[PDB]
Amino acid sequence: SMSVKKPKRDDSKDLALCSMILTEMETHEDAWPFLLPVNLKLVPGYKKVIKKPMDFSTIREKLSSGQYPNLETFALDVRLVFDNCETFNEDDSDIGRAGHNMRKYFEKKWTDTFK
Repeated sequence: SMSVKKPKRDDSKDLALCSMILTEMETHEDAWPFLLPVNLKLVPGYKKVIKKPMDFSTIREKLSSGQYPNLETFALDVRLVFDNCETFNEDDSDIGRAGHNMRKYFEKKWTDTFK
């Protein structure tokens, strides 16, 4: 509350550490469905169904340009990429499986870097 603060968690490396995590996601062999925005002209149903499209290149641009106020807003966009994928793709598809693998990969890196 006013003039009453919890001890200051050092957040000065968060930008660099989120960039490293994102690099590792970008270079994973199962990243290919997620590297670029889904082409809304060429993928029927996507535009209407997925209210907030997100992809790694869009996260990378947002990161590079100071559009994440904090590390939680960054994790929300990464998770959004996987939640979108689950909304649109059957679990038993190459893309569906890619999404589950990537989310697992991300969540471990997140816990190990920050928790």
